[PDB]
Amino acid sequence: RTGSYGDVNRVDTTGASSKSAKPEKLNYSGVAASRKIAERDLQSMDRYKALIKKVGQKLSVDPAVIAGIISRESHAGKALRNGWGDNGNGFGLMQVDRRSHKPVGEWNGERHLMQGTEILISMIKAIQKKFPRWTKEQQLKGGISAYNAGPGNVRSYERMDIGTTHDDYANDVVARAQYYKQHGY
Repeated sequence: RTGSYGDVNRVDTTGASSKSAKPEKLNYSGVAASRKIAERDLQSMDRYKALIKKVGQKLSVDPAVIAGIISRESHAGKALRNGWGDNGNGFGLMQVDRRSHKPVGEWNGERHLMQGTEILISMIKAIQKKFPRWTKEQQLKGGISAYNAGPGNVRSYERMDIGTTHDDYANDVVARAQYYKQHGY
């Protein structure tokens, strides 16, 4: 499923920076690093695969992108403490910020995934409004970056991820997504 927000396969990526790769005990960075990390989360992700696809169907969002976010946010849950991460602010597989949203649902359930994905949509639409001369695919990458840092942070295409966690968030997520898209998402 491509979704209504652009084709993730058409988005360029430089993958995970050293800052993301090191914590995962990898001695290389880049797209292969993103792919490896995603692969490591594949079995756990696959626990949720039919829900992710329901959610992608309902919202016209690529389930691969949802997966890529989950991997990055929570390692498909493996990084959480009883549902929580981000210094106690983030909830669930997609790590919805409780400070600005009212988290709904079980940490690993459909309502949660719907919530996170609606929020993603809202970021993408923000970027579409902010940068109407970008392509849909450009806007998609920006949206994903904004999922981490807010649309305010996106002031460029090529350097959007400056100011995201590890200064690589959308690049990493896009690579993860492109991986999952090849693994049944």
